[PDB]
Amino acid sequence: GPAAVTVLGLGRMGSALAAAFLAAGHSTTVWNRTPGKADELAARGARRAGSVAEAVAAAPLVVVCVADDEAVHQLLDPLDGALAGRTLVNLTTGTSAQARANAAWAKERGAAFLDGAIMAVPEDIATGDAVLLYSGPRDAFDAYEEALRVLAPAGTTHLGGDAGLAALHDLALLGIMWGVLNGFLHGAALLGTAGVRAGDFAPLAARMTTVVAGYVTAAAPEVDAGSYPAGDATLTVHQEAMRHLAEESEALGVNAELPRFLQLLAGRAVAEGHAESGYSALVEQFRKA
Amino acid sequence: GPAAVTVLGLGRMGSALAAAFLAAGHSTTVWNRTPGKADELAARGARRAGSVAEAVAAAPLVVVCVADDEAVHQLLDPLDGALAGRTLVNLTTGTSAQARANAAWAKERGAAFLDGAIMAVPEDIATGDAVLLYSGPRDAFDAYEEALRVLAPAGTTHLGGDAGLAALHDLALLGIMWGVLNGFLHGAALLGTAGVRAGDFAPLAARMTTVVAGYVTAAAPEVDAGSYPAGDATLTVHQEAMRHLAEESEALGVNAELPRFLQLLAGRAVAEGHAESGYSALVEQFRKA
Ligand SMILES: NC(=O)c1ccc[n+]([C@@H]2O[C@H](COP(=O)([O-])OP(=O)(O)OC[C@H]3O[C@@H](n4cnc5c(N)ncnc54)[C@H](OP(=O)(O)O)[C@@H]3O)[C@@H](O)[C@H]2O)c1
Ligand SMILES: NC(=O)c1ccc[n+]([C@@H]2O[C@H](COP(=O)([O-])OP(=O)(O)OC[C@H]3O[C@@H](n4cnc5c(N)ncnc54)[C@H](OP(=O)(O)O)[C@@H]3O)[C@@H](O)[C@H]2O)c1
Repeated sequence: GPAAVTVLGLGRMGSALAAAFLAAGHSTTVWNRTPGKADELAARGARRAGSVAEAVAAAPLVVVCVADDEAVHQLLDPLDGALAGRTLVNLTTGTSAQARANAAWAKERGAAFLDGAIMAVPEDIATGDAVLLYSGPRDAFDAYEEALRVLAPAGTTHLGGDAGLAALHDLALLGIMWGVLNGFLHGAALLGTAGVRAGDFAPLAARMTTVVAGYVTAAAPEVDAGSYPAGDATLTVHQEAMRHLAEESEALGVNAELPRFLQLLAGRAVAEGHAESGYSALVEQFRKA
Repeated sequence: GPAAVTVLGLGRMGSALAAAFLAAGHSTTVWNRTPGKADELAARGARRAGSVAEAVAAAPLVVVCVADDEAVHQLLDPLDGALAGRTLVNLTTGTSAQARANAAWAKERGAAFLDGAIMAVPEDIATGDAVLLYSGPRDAFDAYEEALRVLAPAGTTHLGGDAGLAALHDLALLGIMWGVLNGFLHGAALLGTAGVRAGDFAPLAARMTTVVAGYVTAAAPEVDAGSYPAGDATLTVHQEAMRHLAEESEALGVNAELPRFLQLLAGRAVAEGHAESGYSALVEQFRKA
């Protein structure tokens, strides 16, 4: 049947995690530092643990979702041997270095450790819009995927054994989001000088975004190969259009810092001999500090 | 019946335009500065004009596709009485300023003017994959829509009456492309430090991209209303994640200039008083030089 699970942390997001486990039929034990945040869950069937030690002893799967890594260790460091044989899933926001250090710490204490990144707001937990990324030993993920997937039934993803991968993928994916939104908003500013409503630009911008998803998968093998054929446009052609975008921005009185930055990066690739390479050659500029 | 059409310029793209008109059954007159580029078009029924003047006299719809605005200028400027009653469609890459000047110039010579932006490679002309954006007086677009759509049968769009709109839309849409691709390549660099192959990141990055296409249309009403509710994250929350991405880049030895620039832009918005606004508030600083 459903695995027993413990949730440590009943903030907005921890509470949503515990509610999802309970609604899916798991025996759910909950704990929070400050009393008074567990009684609705208890009334729905959760076990209100009397202490951290009881909570951690209650289930082989311990999901932690608190403010930061300092709080995680305030809760878990005083435990003496309680973690041995258990699987710790840390959904607290942290860095890749914190996750890798936590993996070593947990291994010393006999626990399996998965670091997770929640790509969702609390209200979207257990919906098809949620994504949760996991990293750490695959055997622990496989053992508990049936339980963990109730938090993101169409979005539960194991990335690999390096515990730092979740944090890094989360940030990398947000980078794509910021790139899209900046392009939309800068474009909306540019077109706004000609009276164009952002809602008139948006369907074209959204379709472009969808099209460029295919460019992403097309570029990946070139990155891995270190070989960057021009395909449909050399970096020279890209850079010229970048220059044009900057010059139109300056002429029309909107901010040109974004296209000038794009042009800077492309120019560094051209300076290293990639005038006739495809856009994927810019990966070499991103690897260099 | 299919309108007679003239194509000026038989480079890689002009040749594809002429071929498409011919295949669709239009009487097609062609001209190129250098002879010997129209043999196959002529075998297919193209009428080879001996001069620009003869070409413009042959058909009321004149499609121009040469290297740049200087070339368009050298072809058009000697024409006076020849242009009366014609509709000039300029598919040459150029600036919004040049397009607006060309519209006014043509109108004083008795000719209608549409500026166009080809978002396609030559081999995709006359396929469902092609996109062609047009701008200029709508009466001319409507008069020749049946002819023009042969070039992009599922992707022809008239943007508005301002002749400069096509150039601006093309560049704004490319800005979105560069945003996605830089986000992907920076992410690939960052994850590369952990041994992640770009092809293993790519499915996640592409899924992200297709999801964020929906964020674009969600943001448009906020831009048009000048109202920027936080939604799922205030600018403070965005900026903190941006800083995290920069710090991970720095600590892992890859380039951090992109996340630091993202941080700069978001901080520009926060300094205007938008700490608690949503991301669409960034449009305001994109409007400011
Ligand atoms: N949209 C989101 O909310 C979202 C999305 C993705 C990830 N996350 C992550 O989820 C984690 C929790 O966020 P949240 O929204 O639930 O935050 P929250 O509503 O502020 O709750 C924070 C939780 O951390 C606990 N905590 C703080 N300091 C502690 C300590 N020293 N010892 C023990 N517990 C401590 C709090 O306990 P008390 O009740 O005793 O204060 C509470 O359970 C964060 O790392 C957050 O970044 C949140
Ligand atoms: N993928 C693409 O190719 C693509 C995509 C979108 C837009 N475009 C745009 O389409 C336009 C043409 O590109 P293309 O690929 O066809 O370039 P191309 O193969 O280099 O052909 C350039 C054409 O311009 C003509 N030309 C140049 N200077 C001239 C002048 N001073 N007087 C008369 N004719 C002149 C050339 O005539 P000669 O043969 O006599 O040299 C030739 O017909 C450009 O503005 C380009 O940016 C191209």
